[PDB]
Amino acid sequence: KDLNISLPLKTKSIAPYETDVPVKIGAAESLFKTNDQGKIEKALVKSYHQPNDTTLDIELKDNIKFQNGQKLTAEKVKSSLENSMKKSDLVKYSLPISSITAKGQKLTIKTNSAYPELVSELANPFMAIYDTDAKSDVNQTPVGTGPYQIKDYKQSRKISLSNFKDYWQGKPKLDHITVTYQEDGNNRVRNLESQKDDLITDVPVNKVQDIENNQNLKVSKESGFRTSLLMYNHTNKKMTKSVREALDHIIDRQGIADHIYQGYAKPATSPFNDKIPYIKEPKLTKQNIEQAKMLLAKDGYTKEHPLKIKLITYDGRPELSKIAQVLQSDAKKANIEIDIKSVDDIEGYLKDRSAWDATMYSFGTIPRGDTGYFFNQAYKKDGAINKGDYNNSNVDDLINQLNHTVDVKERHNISNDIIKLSSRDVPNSYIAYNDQIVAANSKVKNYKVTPEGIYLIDYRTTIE
Ligand SMILES: C[C@@]1(C(=O)O)N[C@H](C(=O)O)CS1
Ligand SMILES: N[C@@H](Cc1c[nH]c[nH+]1)C(=O)O
Ligand code: NA
Ligand code: NI
Repeated sequence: KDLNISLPLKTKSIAPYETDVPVKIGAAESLFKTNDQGKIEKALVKSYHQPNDTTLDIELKDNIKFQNGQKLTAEKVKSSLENSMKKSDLVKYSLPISSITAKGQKLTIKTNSAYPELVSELANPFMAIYDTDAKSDVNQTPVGTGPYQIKDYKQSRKISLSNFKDYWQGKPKLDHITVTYQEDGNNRVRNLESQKDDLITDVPVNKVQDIENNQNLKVSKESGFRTSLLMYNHTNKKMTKSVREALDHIIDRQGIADHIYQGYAKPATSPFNDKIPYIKEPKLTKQNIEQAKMLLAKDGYTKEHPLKIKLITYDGRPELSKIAQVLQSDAKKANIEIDIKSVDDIEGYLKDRSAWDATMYSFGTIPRGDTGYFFNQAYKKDGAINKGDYNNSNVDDLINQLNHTVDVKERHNISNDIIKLSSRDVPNSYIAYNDQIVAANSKVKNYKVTPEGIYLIDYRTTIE
């Protein structure tokens, strides 16, 4: 039983602290997880307690081994977390840990002050546990506790995994897994249709009908918590508030949702899906080309002297470049000349902030039930996913207050305050809350398509 998977968004390093792919493909696990309904659960943890607000006491399960046969102990968890914190800003900024002590299966994690979201962020896949004493490169073949061990990695191309027979939860159902990267969603579907691959993610919405028609294949949709957007580069002085507001008004969100996503998305306002009951969304921006033209006039742009925008896009999320095309067309009516640059390695490209004005983008904005992760990583300076370097001290203050706020209703309140204040800045233009669409050979069973948009393979995934 060999499973062939095709994924977009090629990786360089596949250290767990560099990408969620090891968790996705069943190689690694974090201390906590979210379940099918998106709620935080103990995973590797047998018990935990929080005797005060600066102390987290954890007891690990006693029956868990890494794929090399080494026991999962508190010392191994300590060294893993500490290495990940040292090696990744994302991890570091999500885990304000002041000290860790360990003995046997118990560890104690301390902070300097109350950080209510610490436990939640220990379910983050970037915090997955690996063996720091493994005598192999963690960037190529990390050793985890998951059901499938990474055996070979051809960088940016292909990952080969094998059944870890002593996997703690159950004997995994597949013999091998082969993961190959393919950025073009139409190619991913062709690969599925030709049986080159068995399981693919991020199915282009215009191929959904074809896959539904095909009795050899099946489609799963899940509304979840991913948001597409137009992301602005705030380090470029020409990307003023008026320019951001103008572009916000050239977007037709209802049209994009109806016709580009073909109803597999809802028009977006804030970063966060409006399905979440406590979120107070800002008002929906409706396309207004005349308004955009007026906003650009404030900056001196005219038909004779238009604004020039370099807009980056990428194929991985198939609808993004379709949005870019209609943005380009409509923007011309508002005296903006957009040049679209499609790139193969989007994060590699955006690292050079001299090379772009704006980019199509996609965020997992609330993977573990709380808005804090997104605010800290996306809206704070040097936040790990803040590719356009948005920062506003007034927003910072509220985020900082949020981070120490224990009462949940008060967190919801401050969060809505952050949404309201930041929305005035147009940090990004959030376009759609769009479904994750996964497709597979009908023989492939028990993979995950759940709202957090991270998990896929577990020990029950199989071929029948
Ligand atoms: C910015 C981020 C995202 O899509 O939310 N990119 C990576 C991902 O898609 O997993 C890590 S988090
Ligand atoms: N954050 C973007 C780009 C990316 C590349 N790899 C992971 N993410 C997305 O999820 O589409
Ligand atoms: Na990224
Ligand atoms: Ni991403």
